[PDB]
Amino acid sequence: PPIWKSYLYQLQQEAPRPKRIICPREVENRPKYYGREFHGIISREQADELLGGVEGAYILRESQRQPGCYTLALRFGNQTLNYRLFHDGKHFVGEKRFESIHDLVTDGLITLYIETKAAEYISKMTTNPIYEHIGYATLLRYEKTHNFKVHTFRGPHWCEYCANFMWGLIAQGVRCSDCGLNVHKQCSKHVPNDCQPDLKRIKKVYCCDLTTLVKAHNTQRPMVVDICIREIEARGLKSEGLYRVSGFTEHIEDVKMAFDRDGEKADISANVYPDINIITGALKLYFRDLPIPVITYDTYSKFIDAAKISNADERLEAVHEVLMLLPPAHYETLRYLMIHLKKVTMNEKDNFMNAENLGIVFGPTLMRPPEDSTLTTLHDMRYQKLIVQILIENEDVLF
Ligand SMILES: [Zn+2]
Ligand SMILES: [Zn+2]
Repeated sequence: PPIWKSYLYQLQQEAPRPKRIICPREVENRPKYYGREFHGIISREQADELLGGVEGAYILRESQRQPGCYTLALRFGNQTLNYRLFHDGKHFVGEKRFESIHDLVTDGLITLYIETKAAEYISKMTTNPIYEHIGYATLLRYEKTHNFKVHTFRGPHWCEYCANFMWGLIAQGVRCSDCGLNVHKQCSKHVPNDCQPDLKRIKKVYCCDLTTLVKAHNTQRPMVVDICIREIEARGLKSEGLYRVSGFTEHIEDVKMAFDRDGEKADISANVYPDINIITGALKLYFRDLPIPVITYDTYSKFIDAAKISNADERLEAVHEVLMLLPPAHYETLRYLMIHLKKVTMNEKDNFMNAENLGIVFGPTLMRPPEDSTLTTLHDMRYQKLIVQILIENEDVLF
């Protein structure tokens, strides 16, 4: 399993979206400022009709009794929910939310779908934590309080504590202002003081969503994946057992830790780290540390239902089909690491590594099962290695 659990993330994607601004016959009712989703004053019995079934549809209304009292009513399958609705210079239901409508319903619905399914899980996140050994709070080189602050993450982010997904559209969790940490609102309570405010000058590259890293650094492909390969190709392209042999684990850590600031885009060479299996390791590491797999989860399933054709003519075309359903960042990263990788195949006369060969060492890391249905999951691990091998083989045909 990966340090970064995917249950929540997995959920949010399943979560229902504001299935209806469900506007009125343009009645333009007078008492009302912001909205066209406002059906003025009406009865619960009449409102419900407007929504009806459509889990996710929402509407706004005023109290037939007490004036100036508006309330939001969105459907959540099981039934219909009325929430109230204020405006502190910006729309907002309960929670110290404060948004800009829809964002509300959206996030609200998310908070609903998740909390409903496995709220128990969301509670035990505190138990058996993981913050202890995650990074730089273990490596790198007394008491102090955390000046935590609510923060809206732009890009999937995970709690450096319960190492779980921070769901929500803008809710998110908190990011200490001094040490740069980022965790769940709750978890903030359970996270020990410690904190090293100069450990913020870091800016981790290893471990944040692929697409996000790329977009933020302006580069299509993770600058690590780039540099790494550069070297591996410069040096040991003909070293034996490339990517199969492991390097000093504790030396790979040193590399990663190097990409994370300390050099970031300006890391390091051939000497300093002579056993290239380190680098080959670090690179493997990088793919291992992604919160979302290069092959994604939403694709994992479909990528398997391809390595099952047996008729190599359709396999390839199948693979391509789904290879296309991949998010830009992922795709591009895969593409690249399926050359300055598959060029390794053009060398098994010196490194003993080939498609089928590498397809092993990578399958397991460039792919991951959604989980929570573990049974045939083991009867699939095979195909993973296949897929990879296949991609390395027919490299210049797919991209
Ligand atoms: Zn957490
Ligand atoms: Zn701090």
